[PDB]
Amino acid sequence: HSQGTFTSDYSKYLDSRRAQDFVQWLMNT
Repeated sequence: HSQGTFTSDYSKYLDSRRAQDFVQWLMNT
């Protein structure tokens, strides 16, 4: 029982938060 394949720079590297904070511009409130 283990996840997080070795492939790619997986492990932490995983990033994907383009929006957040900016959402207050592309669609404020």
